[PDB]
Amino acid sequence: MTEYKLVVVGAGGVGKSALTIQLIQNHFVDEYDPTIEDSYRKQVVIDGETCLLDILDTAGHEEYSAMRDQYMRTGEGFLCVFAINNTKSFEDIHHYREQIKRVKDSEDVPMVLVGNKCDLPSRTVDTKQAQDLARSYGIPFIETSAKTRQGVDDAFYTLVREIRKHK
Ligand SMILES: Nc1nc2c(ncn2[C@@H]2O[C@H](COP(=O)(O)OP(=O)(O)NP(=O)(O)O)[C@@H](O)[C@H]2O)c(=O)[nH]1
Ligand SMILES: [Mg+2]
Repeated sequence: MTEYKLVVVGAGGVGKSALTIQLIQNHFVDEYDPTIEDSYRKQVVIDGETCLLDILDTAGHEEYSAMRDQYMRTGEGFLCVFAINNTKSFEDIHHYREQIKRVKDSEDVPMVLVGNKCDLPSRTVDTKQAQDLARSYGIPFIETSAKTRQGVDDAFYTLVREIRKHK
């Protein structure tokens, strides 16, 4: 079986853990438990191909680290997550994309742009804004909610398809 090393990045509080736990456990976590570094595993069938997803869930609030660069470098593909109700998180996406391109030593890294918390009424970032950004990067955009489960499977599955397209 083919294995894919996925990493979930994005600012603090955006729902990185909630998305992963939703994928793995079919459970919504309402509590905020800040992450340092957690790893998960799941077998799935995508486009009729079985695979083993290893998912690295990261800290949103983390300064410079060689250790961070180290675990990031193992990544084949990256979910770049912002919250649609959090404008700074969305502006932060640049930082993450630059960080990824640095550590991977490449301009062509499988990535998906994920706009989470779409269930909240507090939208500050428009879809068109996120679509325009993704397009500029040449990557997909998916809207998600870790609460309703909208787009969750699709975010990860799409990342895998992006990985496949790359190789
Ligand atoms: N309504 C709603 N709340 C969400 C959604 N995703 C996450 N949350 C909430 O947002 C808070 C932070 O989520 P969490 O997954 O812990 O964020 P994180 O990005 O992993 N943070 P960190 O970088 O600190 O580990 C939690 O209270 C969680 O329930 C969503 O789609 N909808
Ligand atoms: Mg987390």
